[PDB]
Amino acid sequence: GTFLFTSESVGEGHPDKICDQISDAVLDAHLQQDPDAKVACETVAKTGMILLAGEITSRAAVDYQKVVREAVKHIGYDDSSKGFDYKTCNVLVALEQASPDDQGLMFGYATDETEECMPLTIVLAHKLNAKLAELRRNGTLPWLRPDSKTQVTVQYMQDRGAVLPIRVHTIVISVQHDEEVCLDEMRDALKEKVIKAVVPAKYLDEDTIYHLQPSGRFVIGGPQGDAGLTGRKIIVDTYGGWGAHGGGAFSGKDYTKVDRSAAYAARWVAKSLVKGGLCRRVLVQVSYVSHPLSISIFHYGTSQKSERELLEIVKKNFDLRPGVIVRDLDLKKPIYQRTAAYGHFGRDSFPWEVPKKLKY
Amino acid sequence: EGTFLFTSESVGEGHPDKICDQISDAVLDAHLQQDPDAKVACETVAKTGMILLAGEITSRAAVDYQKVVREAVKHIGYDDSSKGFDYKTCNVLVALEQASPDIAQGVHLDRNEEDIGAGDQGLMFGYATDETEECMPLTIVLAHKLNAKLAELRRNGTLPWLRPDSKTQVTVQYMQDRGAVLPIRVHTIVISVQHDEEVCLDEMRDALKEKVIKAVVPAKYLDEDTIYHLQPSGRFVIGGPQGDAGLTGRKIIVDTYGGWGAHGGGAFSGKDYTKVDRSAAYAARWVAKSLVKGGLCRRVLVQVSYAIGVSHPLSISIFHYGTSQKSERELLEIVKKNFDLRPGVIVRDLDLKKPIYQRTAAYGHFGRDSFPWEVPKKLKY
Ligand SMILES: C[S@@+](CC[C@H](N)C(=O)[O-])C[C@H]1O[C@@H](n2cnc3c(N)ncnc32)[C@H](O)[C@@H]1O
Ligand SMILES: [K+]
Ligand SMILES: [Mg+2]
Ligand SMILES: [Mg+2]
Repeated sequence: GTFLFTSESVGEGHPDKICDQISDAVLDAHLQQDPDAKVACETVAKTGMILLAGEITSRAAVDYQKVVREAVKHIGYDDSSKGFDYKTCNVLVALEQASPDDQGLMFGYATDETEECMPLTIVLAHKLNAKLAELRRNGTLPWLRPDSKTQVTVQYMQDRGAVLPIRVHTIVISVQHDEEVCLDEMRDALKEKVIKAVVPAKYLDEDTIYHLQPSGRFVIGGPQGDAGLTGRKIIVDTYGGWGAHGGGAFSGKDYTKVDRSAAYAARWVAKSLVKGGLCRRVLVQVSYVSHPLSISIFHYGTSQKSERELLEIVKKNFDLRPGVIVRDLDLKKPIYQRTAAYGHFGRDSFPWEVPKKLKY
Repeated sequence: EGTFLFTSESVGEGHPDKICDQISDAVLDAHLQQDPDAKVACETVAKTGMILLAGEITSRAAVDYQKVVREAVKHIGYDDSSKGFDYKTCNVLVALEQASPDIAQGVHLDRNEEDIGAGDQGLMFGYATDETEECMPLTIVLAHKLNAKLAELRRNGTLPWLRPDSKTQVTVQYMQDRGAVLPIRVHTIVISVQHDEEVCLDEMRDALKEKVIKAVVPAKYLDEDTIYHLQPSGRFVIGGPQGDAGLTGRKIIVDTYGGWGAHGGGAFSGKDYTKVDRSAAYAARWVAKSLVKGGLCRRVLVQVSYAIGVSHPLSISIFHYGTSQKSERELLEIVKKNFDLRPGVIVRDLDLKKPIYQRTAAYGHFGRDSFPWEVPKKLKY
């Protein structure tokens, strides 16, 4: 009675994530000037090209040059030797901006297996990419480049529906590098200076499988290696394969799109229930008229209470009308670029990650 | 054990996201018809008056991209500016390069058919369920089949005022049974479809209920209380790309299990078999259907995972929702004796170098009659 489970994550310089950041950077630029701006911005990236397409209703007037190039500068693509460069890339704008003059099924999920209230597979996957970026920027590993991917397999057991992480079974890391460092040195660095500094020692053992630079070469990367598009990392963005997904992407959409804000809300509910002591693992499902059509709470058997009883607690403590959601969570503020890498869930930076006290 | 509600969505060929998925695979088919070993990774972008291709291709084939793209827009049904898009007069822009030499040395160069490494890392899921002969959730089968009937009646002349863009949503009421799910009745149906200027809504809502819903949803799930939302936002004369943006790989829940099971995040369209995103998801579906159709369980989830350059899987997991005599560990062992989930062997069993892929790009990749991953394998145990 044990099982395995896997999740991936992706660095700031991954081509799909580059577009998620540019998309949310534009949303922030518009909101900074017009709190009621309406945005649906798609980004596309390939060798030498950043392209902006979509619709916007907004009083603002945005410098898309400074917006795109500053973000590419932050990510770290600044020379042709790296495959991309913010000073010399082509910035094409096909957006349609006007002056002012949906429904769905969304999911929330939470698990008491970590402080982040998130599956250990994805938490670890995210943190490894953050560590790569941190050692690249501070000088510790100057051969590292911005494009990276990680994935983590954990061996678990059950206990009345809750999941208990036993060991890390397999870790993958592929990362774009410069032309001077050799293969042995890279695999050594990845294990000793990145993995061992990120994964708690209790999860590591002599049996753990390492696939470090498995392709054997990764000089060509970024958009030159692989075309990038907004909203192509929706599982990296959310629960790593756990829980569920209704199917909408987050980046480049404003708060009036229920796909984003109601999804955040459902995470908020799920995290509140677990941290409130009511269950150890939970799925929240909101069906969508401003009041939601239906709500069901699946606790996997980890609550003394019944599922009817939890619904009652939820209804007595929360108002999930998109209008009210937007007020309580403060979603008109320009804080969206921060969400676009390392996951929108399980970071102690955002309003929907602060649990609510439940009076019942 | 107690009833609940679930909804799935589907979209028509003329929805801007699905346009991109279809073009991507039409480009893949063009290449495979000439070179079965072509490596293709084609992304499509769609917006007011433009189709753009961006991505990577290594192929011995010669392809006329303008011809391939415009033919598919015609096939979809956009031939005039009054519909919001015209294949004769749109802008087609091409940014397609060779695949990275770094990738190729790591994956395929100097290796056997069976021993080619995975094209990328990632995770993927298979799902199946005895609630239909299709072995698919009823919510998503119905939503897809509604969009199929719409395109059928539009194309053959039965309702010639219909246009290419549409969205459907189907809500079903369910009860549990020892972990399995039992579809009882349909609670809500929602349909918007693009139409010609010259038709009235009243008449249109009537054809939708009578020629479309009634001919697709078995009568047993239809009752006095079933809520119908037909053309709920009124007239819908202009559709597709016009005033809208769309991308390849943006309808990945629609493409698969309509909210049910799980997803790993890999898009299907525009990718040849060496992308495990496609090949391994197709195989996972094959496994899951075989386990259910073999009588070994009533509902099942299957996970796999890969690392770039490595042929073998990094992990395999089976979840039966409590619907089996045998344990989950017992079911894993049966899978391991019966299947070889190396991509260089999946290609052979499912025949994945054949140019069949434009068919998969609307109305779901699963629950389809003729696709190889839907013919269940007889299992030895
Ligand atoms: C490997 S590619 C897959 C598809 C690719 N476009 C193709 O033409 O085959 C996707 C991701 O893998 C990572 N990657 C790119 N080149 C790589 C290499 N040589 N080795 C390992 N990973 C790589 C990048 O982060 C990239 O975003
Ligand atoms: K890509
Ligand atoms: Mg991608
Ligand atoms: Mg992926």
